Amino acid sequence: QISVRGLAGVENVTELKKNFNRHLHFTLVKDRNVATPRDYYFALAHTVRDHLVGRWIRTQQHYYEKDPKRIYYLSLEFYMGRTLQNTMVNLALENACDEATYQLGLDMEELEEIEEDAGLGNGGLGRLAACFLDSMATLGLAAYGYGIRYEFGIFNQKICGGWQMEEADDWLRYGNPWEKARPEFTLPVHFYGRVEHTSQGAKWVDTQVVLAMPYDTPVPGYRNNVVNTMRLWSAKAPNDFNLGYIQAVLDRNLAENISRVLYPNDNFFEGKELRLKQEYFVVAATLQDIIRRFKSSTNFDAFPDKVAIQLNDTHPSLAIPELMRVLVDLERLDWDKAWEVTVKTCAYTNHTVLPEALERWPVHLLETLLPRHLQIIYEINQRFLNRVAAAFPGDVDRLRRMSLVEEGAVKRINMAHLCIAGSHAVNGVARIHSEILKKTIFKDFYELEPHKFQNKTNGITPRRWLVLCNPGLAEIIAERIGEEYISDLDQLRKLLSYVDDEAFIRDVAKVKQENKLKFAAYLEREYKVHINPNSLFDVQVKRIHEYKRQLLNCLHVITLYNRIKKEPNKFVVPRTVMIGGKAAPGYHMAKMIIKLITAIGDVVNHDPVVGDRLRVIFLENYRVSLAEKVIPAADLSEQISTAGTEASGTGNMKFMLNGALTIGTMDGANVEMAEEAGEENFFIFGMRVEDVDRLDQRGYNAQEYYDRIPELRQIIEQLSSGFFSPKQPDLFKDIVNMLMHHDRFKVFADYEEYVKCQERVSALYKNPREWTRMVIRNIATSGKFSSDRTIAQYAREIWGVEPSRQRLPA
Ligand SMILES: OC[C@H]1O[C@@H](n2cc(-c3ccc4ccccc4c3)nn2)[C@H](O)[C@@H](O)[C@@H]1O
Repeated sequence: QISVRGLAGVENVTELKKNFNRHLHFTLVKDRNVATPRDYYFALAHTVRDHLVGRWIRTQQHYYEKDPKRIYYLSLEFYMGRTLQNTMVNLALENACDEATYQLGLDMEELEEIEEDAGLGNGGLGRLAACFLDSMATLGLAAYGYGIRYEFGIFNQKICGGWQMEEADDWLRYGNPWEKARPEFTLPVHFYGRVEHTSQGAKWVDTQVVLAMPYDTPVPGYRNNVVNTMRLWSAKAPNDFNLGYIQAVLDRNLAENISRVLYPNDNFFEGKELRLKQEYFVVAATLQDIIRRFKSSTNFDAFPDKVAIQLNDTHPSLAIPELMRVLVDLERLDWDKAWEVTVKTCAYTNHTVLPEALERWPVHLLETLLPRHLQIIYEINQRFLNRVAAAFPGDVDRLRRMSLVEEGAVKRINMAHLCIAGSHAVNGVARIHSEILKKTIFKDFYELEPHKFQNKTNGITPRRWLVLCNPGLAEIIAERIGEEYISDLDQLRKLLSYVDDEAFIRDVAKVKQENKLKFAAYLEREYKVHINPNSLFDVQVKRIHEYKRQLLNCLHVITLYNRIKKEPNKFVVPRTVMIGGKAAPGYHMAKMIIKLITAIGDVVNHDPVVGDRLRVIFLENYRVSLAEKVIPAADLSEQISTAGTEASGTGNMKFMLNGALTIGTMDGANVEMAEEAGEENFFIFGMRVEDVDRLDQRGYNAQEYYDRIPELRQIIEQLSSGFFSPKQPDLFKDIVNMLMHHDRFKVFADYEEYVKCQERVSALYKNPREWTRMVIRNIATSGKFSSDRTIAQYAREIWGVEPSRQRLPA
């Protein structure tokens, strides 16, 4: 059908068809007479999977012979989404499979919709890990993703009476064709127990044992025949566990609960024992696997030359004292040498500056669960603080500020401090974020060891986030500049010479309209809701949080509604406002925000005077597969976090690559995006970081804004009096109270500029030609935000390895 989707050769199509029929018969034990769409999906998945295995075995063989430095990316989250189409794209199989299935009388796009998302993450941090795995394979690095195979991923979100309801994400119900269980490589993990001191050092004894069973999933590079591995650990009880009889067998569930469920919190720390167990489980099993592989190449001096461990936030921070434990207690290395190895091996990436998101574990928890690790942490702390004292003599407050141990009612360990101490590199995820780290929360550490601190601006994979989800746009780009940009996104700059090209302008606008029509149809077919495809698609999709300010968006929506009600027969640019994302189950305010959005929709969508000029839709169950649908359809991307709160954002980059314009604050990666495209081509508004600081020093008074802005006053009065909740007039009292008396994120402070900026958006949208020309300038300068660039920087500046675009033999 289209160029970028590969060749459909006679030989390939014939071979695909027969292997599809083989799997249906032998693997699924079905015939065409009883087969369902689901059976057809699985036959296709198995057929494509077969094409991976040869490459997978030969890639891993290649690494064994060449013995390169290995990269271990440790994360508690891998937000993978669907795998079928991604695999076809990276193997150049999409058109061939499309043809093969067509000839069998099947629609492949229908089959693709059957696959469950692998939802083993919450949002941005989990998705970054997934994009990173794709780029590492594409860049030919010997890289392994290590995590937990959760039985239940992020919950499925249902909306009932405007409220979020959670249901279990039973993603393994029908099986996972992409994983391979590896029970032969099962490893033991220890918990509890006590420490004994002997003449021959410390020993950790009387422990409870949980088995870690690995499951391997292939990670194909883009058309380079490289297939890397994501290894996810599953918890298993040992066979003598608790071994009246029946109860002892039933009690095995206690051990196996470790890998049962993903903690559903975005940017928020919950200090529960089960979570700590998950963190150690992944770390202990992973490190044994690493050391085993290293020994199969005595001398640990070469360890940092052959191993890099990247910590995705502090969640796997126990890798630091666990590596020390192994080197000191088991390999019998002296402390100083073990520490040198550890530091040179580990690197740490921070993803937030919000105080409530920082991991601070109660000492009493670590004392019971991991008694030896606590001892090691204390020793790390003592030695680190002796270094601080020597560098800054007499500075007693610096000592208490920098300590890994926090004093108070309950003593806690600051895991971020642990990570900085035990890593050779610490990075933030966008330039402004990395600067904030050096200037504020890690200032003391930057003063002691400035060389450790780096920036690595985030990126997204252009495979999933352009070629896969937006083939129409990928194709029109390929028509002009070729296909090489797919693995070299900087080449999109060549599109600047097409900004006054009348054919290209028409094609860019055509692709967007097609995307909007397709998405408008999706909403009717699957959710029975009517939208106008000619309206401006105004979208804010991401996890619900106060810092992300979905509430500011809400205020604008109501402002637009109130202005229409005031002057009904005045022309306004029609908008479809779409807001989606999940709230953490215990996050009350976020659940209230969802209810507000739906409540506004209930008033706005049924007002006859409004017509089809304004629609407010809550996008249910936002997840990777839904992102792939809505992002290509968007006209306006809402990136409106209070300056200084969104470390980077990655959703922003997805919208930029797919032809939406951005309205946003100068926060996270928005700053670099505007810098790349030109500020004239971005809708920037609101306080900068410096303005927020000035407001904090003076004291933020929300009443001031309420008093001086009549349009804002009206909205607050509407919310208070029960305009949006007639049956329950006080339903939104918590929201109003928060806004008026304890708003950490200064919603009112940016309201006027936001509304003004939104008017400028509507003005430009009235001129289709100039809207599209600005879009082209955005797409053309989005190259920096490829995760290929990001990973190349980690490789060269942190891991000390060279990326390669060279093919492995097929
Ligand atoms: O770096 C990738 C993205 O990471 C996002 N993020 C951060 C987190 C996060 C931070 C701290 C946590 C602490 C405990 C549990 C979960 C956590 C998640 N989840 N997502 C950040 O919010 C976003 O700015 C960034 O683009």
